[PDB]
Amino acid sequence: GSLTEDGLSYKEKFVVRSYEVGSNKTATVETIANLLQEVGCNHAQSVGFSTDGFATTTTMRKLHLIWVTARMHIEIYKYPAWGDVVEIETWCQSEGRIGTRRDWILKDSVTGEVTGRATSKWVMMNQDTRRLQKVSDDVRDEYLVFCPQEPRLAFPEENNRSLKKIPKLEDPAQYSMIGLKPRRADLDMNQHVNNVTYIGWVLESIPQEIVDTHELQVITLDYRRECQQDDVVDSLTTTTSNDSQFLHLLRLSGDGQEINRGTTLWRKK
Amino acid sequence: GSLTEDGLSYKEKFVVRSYEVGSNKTATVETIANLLQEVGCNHAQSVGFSTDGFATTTTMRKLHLIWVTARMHIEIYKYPAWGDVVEIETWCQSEGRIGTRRDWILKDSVTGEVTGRATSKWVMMNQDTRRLQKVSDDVRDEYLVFCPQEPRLAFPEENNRSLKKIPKLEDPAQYSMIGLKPRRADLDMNQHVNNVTYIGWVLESIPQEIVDTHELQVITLDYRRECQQDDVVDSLTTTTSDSQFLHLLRLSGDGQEINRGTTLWRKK
Ligand SMILES: Cc1cc2nc[nH]c2cc1C
Ligand SMILES: Cc1cc2nc[nH]c2cc1C
Ligand SMILES: Cc1cc2nc[nH]c2cc1C
Ligand SMILES: Cc1cc2nc[nH]c2cc1C
Repeated sequence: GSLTEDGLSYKEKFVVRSYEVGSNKTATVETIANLLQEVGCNHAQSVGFSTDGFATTTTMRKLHLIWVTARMHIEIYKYPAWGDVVEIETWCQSEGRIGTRRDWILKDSVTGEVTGRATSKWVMMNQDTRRLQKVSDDVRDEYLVFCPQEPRLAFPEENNRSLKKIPKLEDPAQYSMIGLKPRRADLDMNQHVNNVTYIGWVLESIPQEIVDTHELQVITLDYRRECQQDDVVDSLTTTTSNDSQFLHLLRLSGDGQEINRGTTLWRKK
Repeated sequence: GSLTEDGLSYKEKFVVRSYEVGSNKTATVETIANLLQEVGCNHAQSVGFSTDGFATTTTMRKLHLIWVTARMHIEIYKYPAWGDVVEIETWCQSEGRIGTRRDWILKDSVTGEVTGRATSKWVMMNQDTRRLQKVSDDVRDEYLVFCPQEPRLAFPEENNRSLKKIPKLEDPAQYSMIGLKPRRADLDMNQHVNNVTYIGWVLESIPQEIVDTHELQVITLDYRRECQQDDVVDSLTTTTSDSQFLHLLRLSGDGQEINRGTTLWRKK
């Protein structure tokens, strides 16, 4: 991988592995999500930020501040097949004092066609107290020189799926998968549950018939609270709808504390 | 990746990814195991066998026969760090009618030093009845031209760790992790639980203090029965001692054994 000519974005190629594909012999959305975080990590390494998933500056480290994902939105047109080369371009943009946005474009290396796109909203949080705060000028200015000055959006559409408010699923859910627990492979280098694990937990409650007859086209996931290594999660899904649409909710098995909410859109195969 | 000059082994390089490392900032043994199966799959693709994890011939496909892992033995001296390039060489060898063996050597691309090694025993099974049928001459002859004729072993030492019989853990276990279930990411393209998932389930019952103060050096795992998508597993561990542990994976309900293994850990 490498930064592009203008140094304002980063590109990297990946060959899809045998264990990275599902029943369709194409990459799963969880493999895609892991590749997005990987290209994001290499972009931060290439410009001098931390490479632990938080992409911090020395000033942020002194204040015990980190970047945390608030929303992840992914839209896939064609999942790359086993052995195919996928090229991913990523860039960041400040959204004022609210937070920052990281965008991605996925392309088929051979045809040059756009096969997918993603966007993510990130907020600054103190690592210890878990309290959010609006981005300071001192921190904001350190990042501006690595972002495009003019707006560059993976999702430019006037009223697009990445900015819709997600409602809260009401009991009883139509479908559920109960008692989901992370194992050591779900933890990152910082011993926190990997963001991609929550995507897998959301999809655990989609019925098998949908997985067999449809392809996942869009997923939007909000991150409200973190699942600890010793927490147990319940995954809830209800149909909201040719195309099928679902409302999702992840909550702690015990008290019902919300950790995530999302929506998925599936198209008939 | 590519077959070597003599066409009797396959080599491939990998750059260790950020999500592939643990708290030591080096590749986990599960990332290593996935890279071993990946290089194994590319070796079969390069010579015309199936690329679904079973490495079958057209004759085996007509008879509904597949290769299944009976034993996996891995020894790591240095886990590759995030961003490092690891090179893996793999080869196969027939062990008569019993089955076949796949071996691997892991090297640091920059120093050329051997950082790990692995060996695995595979048996032929009818995919429908689950009955082991032992290798026929017709099938054996199809594979021989892709293997070295002289013995080439990743573990040559006479009577080494890869060939020791593993005993059955007796209740009560010293440690346990109960109610482990596979999710869709643990399934392969054939909707079967990936062999690497069982390695993770075995390690789930190692106490946190051991993980914090020791490094995993050796793991030997026997595969007796597979966990179905709707099965629930219990992971049991007892100290047998460096630290050494005896392991057992069994179905949560009736206690049917699916795997047994041993691990050896060295102080950091
Ligand atoms: C878990 C899961 C992952 C996927 N990746 C692409 N389509 C998918 C469908 C499901 C159900
Ligand atoms: C956190 C962050 C990391 C980055 N890496 C490259 N541009 C970036 C911009 C931001 C805001
Ligand atoms: C799960 C696990 C995976 C590892 N990989 C290397 N050391 C390890 C230790 C544990 C506990
Ligand atoms: C199954 C099998 C697959 C192989 N791929 C390359 N050599 C091989 C030898 C065997 C036995």
